[PDB]
Amino acid sequence: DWGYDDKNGPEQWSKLYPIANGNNQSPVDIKTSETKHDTSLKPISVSYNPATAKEIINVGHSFHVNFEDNDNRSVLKGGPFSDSYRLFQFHFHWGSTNEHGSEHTVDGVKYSAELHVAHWNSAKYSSLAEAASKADGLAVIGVLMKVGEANPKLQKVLDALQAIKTKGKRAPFTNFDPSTLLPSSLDFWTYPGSLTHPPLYESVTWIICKESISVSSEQLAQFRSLLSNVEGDNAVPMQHNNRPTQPLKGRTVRASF
Ligand SMILES: Cc1ccc(CNC(=O)Nc2cc(S(N)(=O)=O)ccc2O)cc1
Ligand SMILES: [Zn+2]
Repeated sequence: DWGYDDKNGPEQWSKLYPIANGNNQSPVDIKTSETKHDTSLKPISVSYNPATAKEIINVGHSFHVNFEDNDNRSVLKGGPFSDSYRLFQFHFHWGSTNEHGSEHTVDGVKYSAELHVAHWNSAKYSSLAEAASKADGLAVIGVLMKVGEANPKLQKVLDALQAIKTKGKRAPFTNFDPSTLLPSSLDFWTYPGSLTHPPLYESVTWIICKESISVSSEQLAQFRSLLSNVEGDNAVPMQHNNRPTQPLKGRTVRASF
């Protein structure tokens, strides 16, 4: 099936997922001279309950931190939305070296990693599964991670990785509020786009923070030292999991600032 290597990677995805060549694909390069300031954009409001943190899982190409999503204890509001969106997961993307690793780029500049905080439209839909294929179904906050000082807010996450080293391993991950990972300013860009890996549904309203957060070279190494193989097999480090930027195809990136 799909991955990030030469044979199964982003350039091959269109063979089973033709939507890969769609008109609302993500990530994109944000050109700041081509952005349109939108006065109707409200501030982003996040209110997450640390009791909704559930589990951390090695999914082979990445790792996920999942949240209980049965009620509105943890929600995203404001920005371009009238609907309340329910938190379900966060995860990261990174690259082979510090030079690249973000999915979104800003004026052609690649960052070292990217944090995704993902939510589903619980005002309109009854489940993640229902919401996932709907144009207004998902909302994902993207935060660009710039290599520099060690980020202490990443500590619980990084400390958890030793228990989920190989594909399929999972462990409880509780009492964590991922708004602690967000930058202090929530000034943002927004555009209509997609999941950045299969099944690549054009169901995401992207909220990309203007301000980066930090990550050290050694914290990035921790991500890359996760293994994509199952326990007992030859070790295959998770070297990278970022998709190349995709054509805007006439979409407008709006700015809240
Ligand atoms: C069958 C079924 C596929 C998908 C989804 C919704 N999606 C996710 O639960 N996660 C996800 C996030 C991204 S991303 N990197 O854009 O945040 C890319 C691909 C994904 O599958 C629900 C059900
Ligand atoms: Zn992602």
